[PDB]
Amino acid sequence: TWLSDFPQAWAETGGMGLAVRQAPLIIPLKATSTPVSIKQYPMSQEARLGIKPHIQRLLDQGILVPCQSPWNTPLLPVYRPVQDLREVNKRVEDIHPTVPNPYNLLSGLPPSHQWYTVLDLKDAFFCLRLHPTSQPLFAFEWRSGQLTWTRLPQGFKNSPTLFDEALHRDLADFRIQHPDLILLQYVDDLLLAATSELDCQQGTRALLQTLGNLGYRASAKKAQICQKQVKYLGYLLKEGQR
Amino acid sequence: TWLSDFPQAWAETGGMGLAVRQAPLIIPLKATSTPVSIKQYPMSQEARLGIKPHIQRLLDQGILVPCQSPWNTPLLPVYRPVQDLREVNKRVEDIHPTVPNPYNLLSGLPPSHQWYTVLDLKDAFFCLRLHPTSQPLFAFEWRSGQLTWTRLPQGFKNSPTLFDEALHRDLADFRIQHPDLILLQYVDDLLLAATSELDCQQGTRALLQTLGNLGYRASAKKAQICQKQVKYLGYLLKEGQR
DNA sequence: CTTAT
DNA sequence: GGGATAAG
DNA sequence: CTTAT
DNA sequence: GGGATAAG
Repeated sequence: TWLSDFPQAWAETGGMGLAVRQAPLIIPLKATSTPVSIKQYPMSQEARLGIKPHIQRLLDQGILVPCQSPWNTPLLPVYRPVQDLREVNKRVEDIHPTVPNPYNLLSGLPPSHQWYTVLDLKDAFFCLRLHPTSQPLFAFEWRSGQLTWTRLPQGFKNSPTLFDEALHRDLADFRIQHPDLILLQYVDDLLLAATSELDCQQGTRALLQTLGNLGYRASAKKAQICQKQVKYLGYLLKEGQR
Repeated sequence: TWLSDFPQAWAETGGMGLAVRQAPLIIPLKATSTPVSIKQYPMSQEARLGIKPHIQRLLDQGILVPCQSPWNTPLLPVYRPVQDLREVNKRVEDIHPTVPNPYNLLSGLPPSHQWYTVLDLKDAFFCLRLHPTSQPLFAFEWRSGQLTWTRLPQGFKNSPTLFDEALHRDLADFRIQHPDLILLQYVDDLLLAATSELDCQQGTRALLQTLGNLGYRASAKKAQICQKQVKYLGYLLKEGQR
């Protein structure tokens, strides 16, 4: 099956990802920024007990580490943690947004290619390491002491663009080696298109092999493999329509 | 004095005006209009007693007359009567607004003419008769029976423009007979300008003579006669400035 | 008094 | 959207 | 919890 | 202008 033949490529079997070819990211601050330290508003026991097993799993995975930082932003009770990074985002230098909008992205899908595979990458931002100099930016309090992220965090304003650019670099060779395949990238949402079912099969095997090798992980549960009709970015792609 | 020499021209001495050269005005309705009859909301005794001597004076002057009309609009308690003519105005055909705005009107005052007389005409709209066919438009209730206006009423949307146009017709000959005078008309607010005090004096006498003869009446109390500096349309005209 | 802004 | 406001 | 719309 | 709302 597709699962057993690519155990490294699937999140279900290959473990948490880590983009091994990507240098740990340095996050430049705006020219005038200084650290901001916001007090953690006290969390109810109910919310703390809800968040706790997630924090422990992230610590075990090395995605969170203890630290002491002049930066601090609060965790919200939503349970699983959401960080209010708005004051950090204001202090980080802006980058040009290079993620295309889905409508324009789908224009690059010609009617000759009608065999589709759709993959979504699991915990995509966590696959990108943060440089130790930038890790303290994202610190928060956990009860006492601070923790921070060693990977690109949720809620950081530049994570979608940085991830899209990183995966484009890592898949550039795949594109060159398979010039007859169409590969659309929308951050962690991927579409591969081919002319024949065989070509889609061969291309999907190469893409999964490459993704796992690079340290990314796709969701086996949600994968749509070598279908004539798939759901991608909120569209139903059928008959070459939409 | 200016008062004693022109007893017909001043409202204080000449009685209520009546523009004897102007045909009674016919007020055209919009193509689809039918009469509207709005119930008089009951008025307090205090407001009725306040309004009463004004109604009696207007009846004595012939400016109000009894009538029966399919039109009716309410009187408001403000005492002296104000009519809510909004539903009548909506049903009357629009006319082009030809009254100039004061800023543009004052542009026509050259620096050569710096001797000024300012007159304001008293009860100006009441000087214009309404044709009997149009009188029922403006009916209201007075306690029981209806009254209506035999002269152009306050609150009617076209009264300023119709009055301005009427007085322009009545003063056209005055302008031709005094080509060296500047005469600005803003509805009932008049400015006469001349080069010398004598010319202003002579021109003011001719203008008052003509106004009284035509049936208009100026306020002696407010008249500014042959001054180098006057208040007109909210401006202070001094040094040829403003 | 109701009604446009 | 509504109540404070100005105006007929 | 705070805060932009 | 403020309270209901969505989002970090």
